[PDB]
Amino acid sequence: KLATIRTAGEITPIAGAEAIECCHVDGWTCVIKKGEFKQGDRGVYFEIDSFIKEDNDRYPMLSKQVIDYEGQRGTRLRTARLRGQLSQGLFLPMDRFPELASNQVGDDVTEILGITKWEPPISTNLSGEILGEFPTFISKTDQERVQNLIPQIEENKGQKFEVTVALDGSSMTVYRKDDHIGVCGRNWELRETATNAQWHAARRNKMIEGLQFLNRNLALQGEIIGESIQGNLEKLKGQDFYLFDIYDIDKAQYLTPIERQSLVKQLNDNGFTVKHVPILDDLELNHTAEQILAMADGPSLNKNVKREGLVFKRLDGKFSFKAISNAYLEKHKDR
Ligand SMILES: Nc1ncnc2c1ncn2[C@@H]1O[C@H](COP(=O)(O)OP(=O)(O)OP(=O)(O)O)[C@@H](O)[C@H]1O
Ligand SMILES: [Mn+2]
Ligand SMILES: [Mn+2]
Ligand SMILES: [Mn+2]
Repeated sequence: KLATIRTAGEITPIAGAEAIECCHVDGWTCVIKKGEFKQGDRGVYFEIDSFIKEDNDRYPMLSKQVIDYEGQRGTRLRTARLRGQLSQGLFLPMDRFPELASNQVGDDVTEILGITKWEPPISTNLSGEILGEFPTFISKTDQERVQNLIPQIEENKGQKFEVTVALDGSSMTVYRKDDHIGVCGRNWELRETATNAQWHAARRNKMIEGLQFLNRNLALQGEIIGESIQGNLEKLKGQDFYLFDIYDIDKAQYLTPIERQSLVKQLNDNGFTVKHVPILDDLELNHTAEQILAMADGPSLNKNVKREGLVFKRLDGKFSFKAISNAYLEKHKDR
């Protein structure tokens, strides 16, 4: 949902820059031209990671940022700082889009506006030979951002969440379905070869044997991190897998934080040395999105580096979200 119709929230002036002002859009804050919106006005909000194909009539404000990306000319939206003011996304009034004049607030207009997703380059050894599609009987590893979850954050006041450090690597799934055990990246099941990093990590921590021991239809989902993976923020030597979720294939449901933690303990008790993403204290939710984003900055798995952020998974395993550190996004312009 890169481009959606949203509502201008609080509009606050930026001291010393009378030509612009700060617009809150859900949990995001975004610099607009002074007077472009009033609180309550609707517009199209384009999230960071939007890639907006070149168009100086509709998008002249992006003109000097046009780059070549996957053979297209256009602009990547990313976190910026303007006059000391944090700015994320692009927010344009509805009258700039006459073809949306009878759409509704909340509508996803990504496809109609031709917006595509920008992503960092995938790391060398994490692209292997493809064996097949990512299994349709396993959920992929996505997380919604807290900035997009204002009402849900409200409903969940008092609920308890497992808090884990978000690790900056590549998503990796190792699973068992009856007589088949497979290793996947984010979007594909991979063939075992000598150079495949994901298979190597699954063999080295004995997690294939661990799945054979547990004898259940489970998908172990985690982050492979380390050297030549997204710049190796943790300064690891070699590479390693860090579990964050277990999907129950037979029940088509994630395991709860407590079910997952005890299964990981049994694996390690039996010699299967599967590591887990860092687990912090459980959080009783009673927070605004702004407050959640403030906890996002802090120590990573390597305590001497600042983390990508935090993932919150409710104790029933049925509601999860991610809070990315904005200091992290400011420091790492390649993501
Ligand atoms: N502790 C954690 N819990 C859950 N996921 C984690 C954790 N640490 C790292 N991750 C990664 O976070 C990803 C979900 O976050 P997010 O939706 O931001 O994904 P993404 O790869 O950044 O995609 P995009 O950039 O397109 O939104 C997962 O796919 C997983 O690889
Ligand atoms: Mn991204
Ligand atoms: Mn995502
Ligand atoms: Mn990531």
